[PDB]
Amino acid sequence: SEFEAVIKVISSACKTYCGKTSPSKKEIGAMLSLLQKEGLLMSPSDLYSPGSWDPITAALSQRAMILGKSGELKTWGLVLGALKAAREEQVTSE
Repeated sequence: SEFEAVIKVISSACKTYCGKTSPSKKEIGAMLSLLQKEGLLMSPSDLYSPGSWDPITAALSQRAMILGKSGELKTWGLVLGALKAAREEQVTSE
């Protein structure tokens, strides 16, 4: 389904643009599903839009501060790094 396809795209991007630090597919899935739970994303593909990136950081930051749950924030740090790197690579090539 779309959820699994997005996890696989993100995993691949992370391998290319992070490397050794890459989060596992289930960690990416936990982060993505939590963001859906909190209403930040409708479709899992909404994560790809640069317009969602600051809202996601804010929400996961808030979760760490209020619940002491920072796992998803750490995963996002890696995912966002890879997404920014990918976008920047596309920008400079285009």
